[PDB]
Formats: sequence, C-alpha cells, structure tokens
Amino acid sequence: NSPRVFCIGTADTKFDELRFLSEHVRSSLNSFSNKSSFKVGVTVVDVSTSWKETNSCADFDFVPSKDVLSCHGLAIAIMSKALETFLSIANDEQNLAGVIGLGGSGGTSLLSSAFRSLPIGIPKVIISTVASGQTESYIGTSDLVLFPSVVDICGINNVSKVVLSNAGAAFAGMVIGRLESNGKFTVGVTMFGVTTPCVNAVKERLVKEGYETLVFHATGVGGRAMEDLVRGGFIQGVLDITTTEVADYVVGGVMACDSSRFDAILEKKIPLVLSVGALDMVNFGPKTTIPPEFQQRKIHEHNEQVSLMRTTVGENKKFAAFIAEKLNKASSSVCVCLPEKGVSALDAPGKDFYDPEATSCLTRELQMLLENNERCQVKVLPYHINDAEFANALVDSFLEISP
Amino acid sequence: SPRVFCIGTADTKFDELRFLSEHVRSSLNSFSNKSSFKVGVTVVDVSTSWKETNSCADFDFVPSKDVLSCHTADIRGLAIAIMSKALETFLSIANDEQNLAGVIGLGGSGGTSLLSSAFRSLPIGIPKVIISTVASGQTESYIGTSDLVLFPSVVDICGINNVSKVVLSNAGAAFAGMVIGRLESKFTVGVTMFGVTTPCVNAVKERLVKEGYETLVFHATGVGGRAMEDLVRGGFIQGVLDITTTEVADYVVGGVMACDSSRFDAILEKKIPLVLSVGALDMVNFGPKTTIPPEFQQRKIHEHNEQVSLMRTTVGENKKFAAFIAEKLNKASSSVCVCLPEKGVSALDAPGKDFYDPEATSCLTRELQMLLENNERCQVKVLPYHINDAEFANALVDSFLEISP
Repeated sequence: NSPRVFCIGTADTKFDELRFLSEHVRSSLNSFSNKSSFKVGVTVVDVSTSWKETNSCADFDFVPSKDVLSCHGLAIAIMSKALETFLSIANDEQNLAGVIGLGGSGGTSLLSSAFRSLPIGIPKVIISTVASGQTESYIGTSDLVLFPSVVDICGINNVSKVVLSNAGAAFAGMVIGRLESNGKFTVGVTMFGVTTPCVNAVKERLVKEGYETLVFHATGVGGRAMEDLVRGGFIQGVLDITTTEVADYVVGGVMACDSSRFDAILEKKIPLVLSVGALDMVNFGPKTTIPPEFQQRKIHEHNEQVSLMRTTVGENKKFAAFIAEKLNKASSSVCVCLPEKGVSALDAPGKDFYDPEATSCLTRELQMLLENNERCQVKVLPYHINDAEFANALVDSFLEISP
Repeated sequence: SPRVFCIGTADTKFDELRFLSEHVRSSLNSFSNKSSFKVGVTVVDVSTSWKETNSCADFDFVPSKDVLSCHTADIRGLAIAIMSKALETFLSIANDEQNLAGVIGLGGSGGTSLLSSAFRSLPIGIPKVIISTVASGQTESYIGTSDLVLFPSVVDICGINNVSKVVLSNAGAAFAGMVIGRLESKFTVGVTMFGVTTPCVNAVKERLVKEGYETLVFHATGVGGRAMEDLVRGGFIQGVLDITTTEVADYVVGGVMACDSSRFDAILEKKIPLVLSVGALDMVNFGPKTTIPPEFQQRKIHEHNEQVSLMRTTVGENKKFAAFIAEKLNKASSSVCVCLPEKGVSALDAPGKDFYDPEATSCLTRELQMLLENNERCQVKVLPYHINDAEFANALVDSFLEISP
C-alpha cells in the first residue's frame, strides 16, 4: 500500500485554483523524492456545500462532495464533520501522508476543523484569505499551518501563481521529508506563576531521575495542549500540579478548561499524579469586564491586564466534584496529593488569598469523594504546595505509579 | 549563488537553532535531487544579550555584532526595535546580490515581532517562515499583507525534545521545499471595490480582460488598499483603476475601514497609469449601531446586516475627501485621469435609494476639479452617468486605455 495526500477545496467555484495546486503538489512531490520507491498519490477532494456537482478533476483521483458528505453556519458544521471523519478513516488504512486545502473565511474554518483532528506531525496546510488576522479558532493547539493568500482566491494570476506554488512546494517537502526518514520518557506538568516552587522542584527531580519534561502554563489551552500531545502519544505520564483551569470552568473565568478535562489521560491509561495547584483563584481582568455578579468578592489586581478572584468555600466544594467524577472512572493507577496549609503562593499563611477553611474543605471533600476508589490513592499532607517537601511527595507518588 | 538564512537568538535557543538549520540543509540537499548548484545555509544571531556566540556547528555564522553594524527609554523594546531594523537592513543587502533564496526563523512573542517586521519587507515570493509560539493567536501585526508563514511551535521553544524535533523538522522541510521549487524555474491592473460598486468593477473587469489585461480586485476595506499598493510597489500590478476610494472617507470621519495618510503615494511613486474615481465616498463604515461614536446619533444610519452599519457622508465631509485626494493627486509625477460620475457614487446613492444627495456629489465634483484644475497631468472628466452604468465603466476603461502604453 502506497502513500497519499489530499488536496481539498470547494471545487465548483475554484476548480482552476485547485487544479493548479494539485498539479504543483504532485509535480513537487516527484521532483523532491530521493529514496522514494513510491510516488505519493495526489487525490483532489471536493467539499462544496452547494447543489452544484463536479465529479472529476483533471486526471486526479477525485472524491466529490457526496462521498465526503456520506461519512456521518450550519452548512460548514455539517461538511467539516464529514471531512474530519472522512480523514479519520483514511488515516486508518495507514497511508495518509498529508492534507492540503485552500479557502477563504468559511472554508478555512471548515478545513481547520477537519485538519486539527489529525495526529500532530502529519502535514496540515491551508492557503487561506484569513491567515493574516485571528487564527486561534482555526489552529488552536495543533500544528496546522496557514499560508496567507495575499490576494483573494479568484483564479490564477501573477500572484496566486507564486503564492499557491510556494505552498505546494511547502507541503510537498513536508510530506516527502517525513516519508524519507523518540528515545526518552516525556512527562508533562502544569504550572502557574504562583506554583513554580512546586513545579520547578519536580522538573528538577524528574530530569535527574532520567525523565524529560514539558511544562504547560495552565491557561486552558495549556491544559488541552497537554492532553492533545498525550493523546497523540508524545507525553507518557503527567503530574497535573495545577488544576486552576477547572476553577475557571465551574465559576466561569477567562482561562477555563472545557468539560473533557482528564479524559484523554485516563483513556490513554498513563501514570497520573495530580493536585490542587492554584484552585484558590479564578482569572479575569481588568476590573470592569469582571461580571457584576461578584463586584463584592476577594479580588487581587495582578495587572491592568489580568485580575484574580479568590474561590469561595462553596466553589471549592464544586471543584472537588468535577475532579472526583473524572478520577473515579480511572481505568488504571492514579494518586492525588493535597497541600493542607495552602494551594498557591497567594493562598499562604499571611498572604492575600490565604484561607485554610477553604483548602481544608477542598482537601476533605476529595479525600471523601475518592475514598472508595481502589486505584486512585490519596495523600493529604501537612504542607503548603510550594514547600519542596511536597514536590518530593509528587515525584515520589509518581515514581511509585510509573514503571 | 543562492543562500538561505536561519535566524534566531543563539544565546537562549542554540540547540533549536542548530537543529533547525541542520534539517534545512539536509532537506535542501535531498530535495534538490535532481539538479546542481547547492544552497548555502547561514545561521545568524539576533540576540540582544551581551552573551557572545561566535559559531554554530559547521555553518557560516553571523553573530549579533555583525548584524547590528549595518543598521542605519524602555530598552527591551528599543533593543528589539533596533535589532529588528538592523536585521531588515542586513537582509536587503543580502537580497541586492540577488542571491537571497529564503529566510526562516524562530521566535517567541518578542522574536516573532523581531523576525516579522524584517521578513515582510522582502519581496512577496521569497520564502519567509517563522516557527513561533504565537502563531495561534492574532497575527495581523506580524503577517500584515505579506506572504509570511508562521508555523505553530506547538510547545515552547525550550530545548530539543520529541515535539519540537518533529515541528522543527516539518518547518525546515517546508522551507526547503519552498526554496528548491522556486530555484528550479500580462499587464496586471488592480481595481478597488465595495459591494455597492460591484456593478462598476465587474463591468470594468470584463472589459479589461477582453482588452487583454489581467485584473486584481481588492475589497476596499483599508487593508485591501494597502495590499494593492504594496503589490504595485513590488511590480505585480502595473496600473490601477481606483474606482472605490471609500477608504479615504472612513479615514477623515474615522471609520472601521480607514485608509491611512500614505494612500496613493505608492501608485504615484511607481509612476503607473492611475484612473481614479469617487466610489462609495457617499458612506462610512461602522457596525453595529450600538458602538457608533455618540457624537452622531442623528446622521443617516443604514443597517446593512446587524454587525455592519453605514453612515451617509455630509457635504462638509465630501469637501474634505476632495482635499485629501487632490493634495495627493497633485504630487503626480506622471499621467493620471479622474473620472467623476455626475449622477451617483453608489447603488445606495441612486435616484430612489437611501443615500441619495446630489448636493454632496456636485460639491465633491466641483471641489475636485477645482483643486486639480492647475495639475496638467491630471485630467478631471465629469461624466453624465451614475457610477454603476456600464457606459461609465467604458468611460473608466477608455480613460485607462488612454494613459496606458
């Protein structure tokens, strides 16, 4: 079985741009092969939502809107799932060597969605009219590239010729280069300004024990990035020291995790020590964009830019739910580890967000809620989270679970 | 002979820079088969720390000192500013020997800012890549209207590891592809356009193609205008029918699709055939109602679609628009023809239609030929049609066929 790339667009309206690209890719694939043996099949793919029907492209193996729509603003949402799943499948026969697509606003968003469900490392490219603006929605935590089109996508000219030529070259080199070619155990750890004592320490120890590290700034995306690399198969254990992202979720901060937090790790059945890193705060900023439902709470303006808000006792009770829920479904080994005195630089004896009534409630609540579960151990400990003796715990708890 | 540049802050990112450059070299070489010549990879330090780095593996290497030489408060920023300016000037020189085949870089937040400015001054077409911790955010500041490509770094730049090995590897192969492909190897006009002028442009597009010209159509969105002007400066667009100058409007009143004070200079500096006109000067862009500067809650507010609202320009405002255009036009060191539609400047400024007001349109007309009367390069044609009548369209194209070779 030989390797195959996909050139994907809306074919009814952009046949000429897409033929141009497809041609240039196949050509460039061929010109850049060395060790080779295989040529890479270049198949064009239509994802037009219109009733208009184009059923071949040049000579290329082609696949019309239907064949894609068959796989299980609402026009985009349909066809993108169709693509995503259409691509899930081709990945499986195990010779999807890349994806490429062109598109303006609506199309970019369509492709973006399909492409970034592919394994990190498979080359994902889109020549896009909306590359040069705001791309978070499109790229996210993936490695998707977006080539600015410079001019609109309307037929081949002067400019589109070079721009499309360059992106085909780009994509052909990626795909060959990867056809024509880890060692360590990487762990990943989640950090916040106010929890680095703990994380720095653990990163240190981890390095000396022989393990490699990937720290994530728990910004929601940060968390999700981690899980999308474990899921990928890059991160072989986690120490989720900082779970503040959960707090921003149940009360609605500006750096929330979404409701799938932890699944990816548990689904991949990999060593998972965990803790309450920074559960004491939910994030916002500046003051007036903070909702008027709590202009009477314990806030700590960190910058003009960001503002932190201290989690009430009741809110921490809710954090203990979310985490325990997910934890209790644990298909393999786990270990919670709680700092009793405080969960953050600011939740410190003397400091601004100190409250052990909180961080005791949170400690018990999770001691009880996880009480039954066999795999998930729990270790309440007589420390603050930053005390490097905690760090020893975490790395030790982890050392236990791991090979 | 051709040469590429791997540019970074060696001081802190040495391993990643070397790895990247190694992969670029490999990929260059392997992809170049079949062929001869062979592309040099030059590593270059754009570090602002004093920490000196003087080599990297076996590559022709240029440290900070040597960059900073050829350059023509809050220090960090200032140091970035200068390093960036330095780099820009270093690449220009690199490019003058016609031997700059490509440029690739790595950066975090500040590094993307440093590399970006410097890379987008190089001609469209020369491969320009950056692997960046801030690809997956808000990139207009960096990419502007250029072909700069930002690959998302996926994790931090933070030593070699599984993830950055594959990302860096795909970026270097991407880049080596763009570089070899390009190494191995009419009269275009541009036209500004708004919804309410698509009759006019569509019809001018059609006529021009039949006359044997290629056409590029830019949404007059502020960006669009600059987009076009940078491409004329880079020789991709040899004449312009600037039908729709609505941007000039959003500028003086303060809209969401504002041009800037440089509008027209590129066209004139290139000395290229410029037919111009008053397209959609009857309106100024906002969206939505709710955010419209409270000082006019009484002006004629059109709702186009929830997110986007238009506001009818007053006579005082048109008088100004004239000045801006006149002033800039008067600098013409070459041929230029205005063409004014006497009847209207928009589907919205049409007998029966909301933004009608032939006072504005006469004011504008008179004010323009007044201020250009003396300029004998500019030929102000007043035409008894509406902007969207296919005879105006021919008018435009004739005026253009006139000035052009």
